[PDB]
Amino acid sequence: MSKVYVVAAKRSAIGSFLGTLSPLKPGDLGAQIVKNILEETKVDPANIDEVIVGNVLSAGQAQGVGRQVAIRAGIPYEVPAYSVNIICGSGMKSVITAFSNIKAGEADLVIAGGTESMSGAGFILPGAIRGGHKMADLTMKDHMILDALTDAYHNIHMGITAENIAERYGITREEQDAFALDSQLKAIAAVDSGRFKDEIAPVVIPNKGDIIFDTDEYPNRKTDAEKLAKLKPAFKKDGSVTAGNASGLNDGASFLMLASEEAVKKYNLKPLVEIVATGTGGVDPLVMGMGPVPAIRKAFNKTDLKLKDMELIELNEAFAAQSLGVIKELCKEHGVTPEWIKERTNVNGGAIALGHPVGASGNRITVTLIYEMKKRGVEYGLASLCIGGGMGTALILKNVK
Amino acid sequence: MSKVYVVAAKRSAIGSFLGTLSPLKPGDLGAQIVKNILEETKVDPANIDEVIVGNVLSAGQAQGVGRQVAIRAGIPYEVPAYSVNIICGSGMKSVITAFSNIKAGEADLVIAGGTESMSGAGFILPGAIRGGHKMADLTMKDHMILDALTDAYHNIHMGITAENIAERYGITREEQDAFALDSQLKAIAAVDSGRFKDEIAPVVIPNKKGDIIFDTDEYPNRKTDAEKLAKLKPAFKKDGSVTAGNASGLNDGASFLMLASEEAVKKYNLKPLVEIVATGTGGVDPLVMGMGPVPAIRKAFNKTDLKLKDMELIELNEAFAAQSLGVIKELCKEHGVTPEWIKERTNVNGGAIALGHPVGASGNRITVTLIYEMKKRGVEYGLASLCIGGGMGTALILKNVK
Amino acid sequence: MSKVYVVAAKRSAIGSFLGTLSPLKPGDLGAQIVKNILEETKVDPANIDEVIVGNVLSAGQAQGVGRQVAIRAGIPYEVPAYSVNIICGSGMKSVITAFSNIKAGEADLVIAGGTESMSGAGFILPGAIRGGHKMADLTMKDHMILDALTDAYHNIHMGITAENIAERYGITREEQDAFALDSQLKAIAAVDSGRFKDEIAPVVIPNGDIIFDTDEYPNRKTDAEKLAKLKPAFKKDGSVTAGNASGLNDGASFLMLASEEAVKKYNLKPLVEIVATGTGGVDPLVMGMGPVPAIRKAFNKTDLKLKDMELIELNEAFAAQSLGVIKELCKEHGVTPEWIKERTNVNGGAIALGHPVGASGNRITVTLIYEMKKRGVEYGLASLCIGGGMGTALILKNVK
Amino acid sequence: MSKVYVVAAKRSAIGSFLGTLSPLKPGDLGAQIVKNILEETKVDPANIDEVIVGNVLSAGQAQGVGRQVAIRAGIPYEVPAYSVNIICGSGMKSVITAFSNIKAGEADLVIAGGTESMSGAGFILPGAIRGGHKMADLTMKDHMILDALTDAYHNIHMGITAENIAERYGITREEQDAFALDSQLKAIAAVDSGRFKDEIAPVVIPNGDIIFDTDEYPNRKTDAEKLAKLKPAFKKDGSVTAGNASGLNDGASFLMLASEEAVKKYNLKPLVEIVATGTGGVDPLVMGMGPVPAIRKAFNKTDLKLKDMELIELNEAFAAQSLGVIKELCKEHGVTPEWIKERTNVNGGAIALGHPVGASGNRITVTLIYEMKKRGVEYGLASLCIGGGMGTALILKNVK
Repeated sequence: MSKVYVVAAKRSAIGSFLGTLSPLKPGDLGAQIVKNILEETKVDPANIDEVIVGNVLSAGQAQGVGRQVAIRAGIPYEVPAYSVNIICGSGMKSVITAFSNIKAGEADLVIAGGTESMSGAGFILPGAIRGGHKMADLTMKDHMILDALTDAYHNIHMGITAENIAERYGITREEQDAFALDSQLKAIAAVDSGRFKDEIAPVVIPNKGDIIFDTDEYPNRKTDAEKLAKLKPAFKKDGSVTAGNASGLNDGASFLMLASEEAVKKYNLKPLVEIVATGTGGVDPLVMGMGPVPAIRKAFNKTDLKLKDMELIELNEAFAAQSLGVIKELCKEHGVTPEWIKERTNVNGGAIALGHPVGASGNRITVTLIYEMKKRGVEYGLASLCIGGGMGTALILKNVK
Repeated sequence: MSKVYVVAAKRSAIGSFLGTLSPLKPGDLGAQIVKNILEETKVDPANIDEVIVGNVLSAGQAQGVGRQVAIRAGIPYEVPAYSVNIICGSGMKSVITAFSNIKAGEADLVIAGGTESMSGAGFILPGAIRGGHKMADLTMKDHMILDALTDAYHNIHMGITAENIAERYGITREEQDAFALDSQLKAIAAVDSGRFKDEIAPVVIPNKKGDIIFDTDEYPNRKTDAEKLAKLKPAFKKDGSVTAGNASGLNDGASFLMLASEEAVKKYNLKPLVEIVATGTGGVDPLVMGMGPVPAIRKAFNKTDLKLKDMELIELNEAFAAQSLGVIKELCKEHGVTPEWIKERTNVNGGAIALGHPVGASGNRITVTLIYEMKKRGVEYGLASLCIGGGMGTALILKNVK
Repeated sequence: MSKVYVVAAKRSAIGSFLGTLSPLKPGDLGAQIVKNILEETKVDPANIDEVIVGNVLSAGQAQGVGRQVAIRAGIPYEVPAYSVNIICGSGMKSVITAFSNIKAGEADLVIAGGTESMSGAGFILPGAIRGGHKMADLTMKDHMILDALTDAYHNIHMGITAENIAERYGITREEQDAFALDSQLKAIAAVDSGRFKDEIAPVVIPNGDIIFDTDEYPNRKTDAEKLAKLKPAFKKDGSVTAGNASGLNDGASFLMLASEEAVKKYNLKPLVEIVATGTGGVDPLVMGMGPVPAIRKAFNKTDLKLKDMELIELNEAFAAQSLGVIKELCKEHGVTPEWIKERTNVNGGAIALGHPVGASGNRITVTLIYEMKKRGVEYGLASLCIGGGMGTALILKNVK
Repeated sequence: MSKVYVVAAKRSAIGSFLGTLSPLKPGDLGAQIVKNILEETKVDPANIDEVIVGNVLSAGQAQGVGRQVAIRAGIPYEVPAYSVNIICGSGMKSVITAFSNIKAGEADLVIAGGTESMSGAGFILPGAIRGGHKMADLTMKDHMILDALTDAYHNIHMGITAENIAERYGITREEQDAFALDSQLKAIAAVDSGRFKDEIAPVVIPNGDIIFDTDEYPNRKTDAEKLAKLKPAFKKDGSVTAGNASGLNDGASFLMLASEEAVKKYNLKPLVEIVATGTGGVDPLVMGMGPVPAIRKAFNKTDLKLKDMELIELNEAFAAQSLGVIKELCKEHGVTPEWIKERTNVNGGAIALGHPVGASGNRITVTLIYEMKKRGVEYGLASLCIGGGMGTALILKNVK
């Protein structure tokens, strides 16, 4: 069984809701990132075995967002391409599946990622109209809210599951806003210092003049502890989750190229990192934010590594309440202190500041981890995120000098 | 690496467009079939590693149709479940990924299938109105037609890709209606003899009188014949050869396999029905999507010491008579078999023209139909494959576990 | 000032909701009725001064349903035609305006009526989306329910105003259901004895074409027990049901009105003379009471009393509403319930026949006129309540 | 018969499309103008006989825009109120009907105007959906474009009917753009000199509250060469552009009309007298010529000629439309184009000021009345073209 190497890694900068990326369909945005990876590695696209594309909001795009990403990037028709939907983890699950395909000898060279345009998601008139609607109010559902953000069993916003974690673990409003403010500060330092320059592929928004988008635009440079504390609850009366301590609604795409040992040698691709192990876990949908805890457990149990071996960590910031609850549980289970976790986690900022384009985030945070691993020269890094419906995914990565 | 066994296989009967299954959401429909598999095999759901569910039309269902299938089937929260969209091949790609996971040692016991309620698909107001729509008509797109049936590169219906194959490969209208009629006759024969009784899990639809039990494929057309088929008019192209009579229908349905490693079979005392020998995923020009089974079958066989001539039964999805005849013509040339040899063993209980084509589940559906006919006939090798919107195909090579 | 004469009167049969008239747009439906009136009177349409058309649910028809009625009936471009909306009174208010125009010498020959296709009314995405709709659900309003049936000041269905009348005036569920059953019986009797044959113009729905000529809403399979077992239609513990309220319906109705110079110059025998008109207002919360001030206003222009009426048409929007009106009218005008009952809605009413909102005001006038001619009575009164809290009324006098 | 006097006249400033008036519903906008009239005249609202309100885009407003105008202006329930739809003429036709009602002795005091929120008009899913829609795309029609701007017989935009007039009369692109520019200059002149101050009632938009009292549509950054470089807006190779056509606008406008008895009884001073009215019809394909039969029918009721008119308002639906009307009026009435243009639309017209469809026919009458008063002239004429091929006209006499 061949080791699995990451030989390329690029992401878009992340757009704000109705922001710079909002004109781009998800297939078109994703294709620009894959094309960037193709032009840099110079691999003949005909040698790719498959393209696997995380995508949640697929209504209105015509057949297969995933295949659109491949064809519009210049990958030939003979290379199959498709899409996967495990809500928030969709951009990491594509990688996990590519990992399995390479391990099982079913593939040697795979593009795996995710792409999401929450801006472009439309509104749904239910199919029950096909048989008729005699009278009264006709309600069209927001595709983004229902299909990416609404639990299918309790009909609650994901923000309610964040309140559930806050209430169950006693994570206070002030602790959530401290976490959120820190993530903003870390993101702004990373952006302004050029930290993201290597990992970001420029995206051109065709226009009256083409616009070039290359700098994350969601970080809030005009907030502070007092402003955060004065925000109103966003999801439930007298709740603690606000728009300031929750992640945003965003557009974005991100992809890896994964290669077997045979491919690395045959096509002279030099690995950035190795994927040591994967994990996918489930929890109660009502506290879906805790999904990283079984996911991380399953990934480590496939290795001789422990959480203490990780030197960098990316845990996606769906909600401050959710990440703090995850951190709290990770400490008890793995015998690390919260200060040890926090000092190495989301070191360049997280989704509260950078944004959460759902189908792409699981790949986004893996790209960010990879490039910071290389900069620091550390050996192991962990990436993981919670998933709507009560799941998580996780990747353990090892540096390849 | 472990062998990959099919230890369970069940499908719904296929519902007509706006027919018996139309009130059921795709996650509810799929869950009923997975729950049947769970009750028959008596496996503790907590020992399943993952549920992988093909599904194309996911709009308006709330988060993840895959997870809905698993949860509402009684599978614990700790078992992850999700969905895949490779259009028509979605119910077969899910098995192919389960096959990969087991070979890689990432999984031991997987439920993999697909579910699709074409009837319940809605209509899409585009997201550009979020920024405003100052004046003019506003068009809502049919979610079914656009997202399941419309090519994303040429903005043409799947039926137009059928015309392109009918033209390029010389498939006449008469040959298409012959294929279509024979498909009807074989399906009716299979339905009426009880041939599908083993493979179909009954589905309960809640109804005001009392609950409806649906267990009999309702799309086969018992009133058509050669002259009625010849009198139909072109459905997609002026002067074309493709009609509603020689094309598949719009349909609802679900279909699932349980896949097991060798450890799982021993640890859980599961009885393999068949073994999955190899898989194939191929690509072709979107303009001739129908030709997708050809590279996919080639890739599957290139992983084995088997040739197409080793197959005793074949299931090739009937997206369109023109598409299936075009595949047949090319398989014959490449693999050195006659058309007669193929047709005497392909879709022997009828195909999608008669039985229906619930897009995200057909890939799994035709595999369940293959498996049960292999058991009844006692043959060793069966092949299943189908084309895929956007120019792709998938294939499975199966071997009997007698 | 000229007297005002009704020289022609025709209505469509009334269709059920999504029923036989459902394919017809209101402009088209109204045009067939006006063209019937043109064919029978044989008046040159170029001699018509105006066409005035009641119509409530005008969304989605393109410019001016009233002008479509005239143009598609064969009335030349030079004859102006337009629409008026006073909700349920629209088909009578058009006649009342025609009466004004003739009295004032502004016109000599007018076609006035109304037309409504409740079946064809669609659903409304609100105009606020022009500026954008960032997120959350988007509700399209039912055009028919909102714009024909929903009060603009209290956001209640017209059914709630019927409940308000039942409460304030002590009108019981059983009284409502008795009134409703009687209306069904009289309507069925009238239909089946051919009493509406004279007034009804046949309508052709292109399809083979369908000829519609018989009111299809009356419920031939109901009775006191079934009506009593229905559940309230508009509020828990209420008395208004689908069975003692009118329905949702499609239909059109028209009259031709003429001066004295027109009657002479074109030799048209008046059916009746319009003696006086009335338009009244009440609280929108009890809109059904609207006929009470309208009837009072019409009579105060004459030396006539309510006791001089030999036939009455009071539209049956709801049994609660109609019984409430009857109670107040007996009081004000010194007549008994039994006296009103025996001469009011003698051929059935809207509970059985239906309520095509923009046309009913003309519809009940056409039914009154033809029963006046069969009975040879001198005076007939027509009136109906209006959404928003209004009523309209007409006093008619037979022409020997 | 009683004379008919205008005893009050007020209008909103006209809003741009999605501009300052866009948040106001048409009933609310109209009520604010009627309330201004009520507060200025200090008449007891209970003495009004009815309120008649032009309004075209009625969808999604709930029951009766006319009634909403009255109720929300503070007019009591007993005073009936309704709406009329003759497209572009609706705000003048309401007055014409008030004129008939007073003349006929059916009323003594009437509020008549129009109101339109083109910005607030929604989008229409068609009622055919009620019976089901098995598959394929679903189109929602723009309520504004279809029901106010689209011909019901040729399915063409009103801008196409302007092309037909320009082609049939040889009105050149350059002649149109000069008319348009002149209109902008006269409008800007009048706005900035305070000429409209008397006639405009301020409107409060609840967004701190906004006070809107200045016409915002006049284009102060256009000139001859910028107009010459605009693309055709309606047909390939055509002459009509966005710069020589009216705009999409919001606004309301009302008059109070009084009998001789009412003037005496309620101590009201007439501003002007309505001498005569006219309503005409023309071919829908050249609907913009509608003012020609309307004007002709109005003068033919009097001993006056077009030559007696000292001020004229003719609504500028399209420069092509208005030049064709002027060309035809000159031939029929024996006046020169120079004579007409020196006294027509002296404070600008709809190209610059905007065209709130249901209100414009009242708006141009309000603008005429106040300019009549400022100049002290005796006779003025207002007229406008109407979708579907009609016109309306009022002849006014100063009451000094």
